[PDB]
Parts: sequence; C-alpha cells; structure tokens
Amino acid sequence: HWGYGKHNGPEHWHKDFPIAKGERQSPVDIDTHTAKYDPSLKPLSVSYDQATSLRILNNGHAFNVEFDDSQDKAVLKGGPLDGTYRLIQFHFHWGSLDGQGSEHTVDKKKYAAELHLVHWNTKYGDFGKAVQQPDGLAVLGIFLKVGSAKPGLQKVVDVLDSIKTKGKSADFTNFDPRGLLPESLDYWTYPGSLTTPPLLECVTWIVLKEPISVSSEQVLKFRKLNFNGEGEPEELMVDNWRPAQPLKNRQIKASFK
Ligand SMILES: COc1ncnc(NCc2ccc(S(N)(=O)=O)cc2)c1[N+](=O)[O-]
Ligand SMILES: [Zn+2]
Repeated sequence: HWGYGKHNGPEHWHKDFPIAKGERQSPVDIDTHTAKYDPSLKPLSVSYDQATSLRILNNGHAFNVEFDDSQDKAVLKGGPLDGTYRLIQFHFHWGSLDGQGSEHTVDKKKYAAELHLVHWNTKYGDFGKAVQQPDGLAVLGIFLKVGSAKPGLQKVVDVLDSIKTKGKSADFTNFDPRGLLPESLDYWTYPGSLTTPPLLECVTWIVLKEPISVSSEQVLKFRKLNFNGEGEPEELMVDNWRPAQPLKNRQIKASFK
C-alpha cells in the first residue's frame, strides 16, 4: 500500500488519493516574511492538564500515542479556531539524518523532525466524522531540532523498542504532552490537509514558531523503528515525511511580530 519509498512514496500518492493534487494540501513551506501578522488572532489555548494517554502504536508509518478523547480532557481552542478540539493522538515525522525530517519547512529550512498533536472538532462528535469536514481537525505542529534533550520526550523514547515493527502496540498511560511544548505559543496558521493518505482537506494547521530541542540520542531511537512487520525484511522507519506542497491560493497568518 502507500508508504514512503521510491515505489509507494509521496510522489505516488495521488494515484490512490487524487486530492494529493488538491487546492489545500499540506505540508507547506512557511515563508516567514510573507506570512501576514494578524493582531486579531487569539492566543492559542492548550488545555492538556487532564490528558489521558492510553497506548502507543507502530502503525507502519509512524508511531502514535493515543489519548482517551471521549470527554473534554485535553483540548485545543482559541488561536484561530472557533469552537473546541479534543486531542486524539500525537505522532512524529523524522528523517534519516538530522538535516531533514520535518514536513513543514520555515524559509526552506527542514528540521530534524516534526511533532503533530492532532485534535478534532467537538461539534462533529468523533474523529471519523470530523475528518470528512473542512473544519474537522486542528493539528498543532512543533518542529524538533537536535541539541539538548527534551526530558518530557524520554518516556516516549524508552518504550519504542517494545513497538519496533508494524502493528505492535503497548499500553502507554500517564504521558503528559505538555512536556513536548516549547516555551512560546506564537504560531503560524493556514488551512490544509492530512499529510498522509487519505490526505483529506480537513485540517486547520497551527505551527509553533519555536522548535523544541531533542538530543541526537532521542531522535536516533526514532530511527531504530521499522516500517515492516515482525518477520518481513527490515526497513528502518526514517524519512516518513511528505515534502512541501504548493501553497496555491492560501495565506499563512502569524500570531506574532
Ligand atoms: C479514529 O482513528 C483514526 N482514524 C483514521 N485516521 C486517523 N489519523 C489519520 C491522520 C493522518 C495524518 C495526520 S497529520 N500527518 O496530518 O497530522 C493526522 C491524522 C485516526 N487517528 O489516528 O486519530
Ligand atoms: Zn503528521
């Protein structure tokens, strides 16, 4: 099926999912000089105090940490959003080397990785229904660069050897996502899509200006995961990012400067 190789990678996706060439595809390059400052934009409200993580899964494309989204426990609101979005999962995209890995770029710069905290609009009642709507999702993107460790990521890094191959999962309770956030909530925002198949155009993207730092050892452990299932040939899970897509007729707004 779809994946990230020469033969099933991003350049192939449009054959099974024609929306790949659509008008509001993600990710995009964030041109920080042409982003429009909007003093009308509200601060983001990230309300993660009551987050309930449940499990961590290797789905053959990335690893997801899934949260209980059956009540308003971990929510995103404000910023550019009308109404309230519940956290369902986070995952990352990363590279084979530190010089690449992010999906969004900032003035053409790729970061080592990119975290996506995926949230769905409470008015659609669940994730499966929200993705069918143009305002269905709000995904908070946070760039990772390599430097000092992010202590709040380590619980994640340490479980990865238990989910090495496609389809493995592990219980993953009491993980606090607030420990993945940088200090500033200044953001760019634009309307876009899932960055993987089905590439649905349902996402309000909220990309934080400030990257978090992770250690080289932390990202190296992302790279030891596998795309393949246990007992198929080993393909390291690296370079699971989609390149920047044409902005077409969208403007990126900034909450700052
Ligand atoms: C009800 O379960 C689910 N059902 C179907 N798709 C899901 N997730 C697809 C997805 C793909 C890409 C991105 S991205 N890379 O744009 O952030 C975000 C979510 C989930 N789910 O994981 O919540
Ligand atoms: Zn993603």
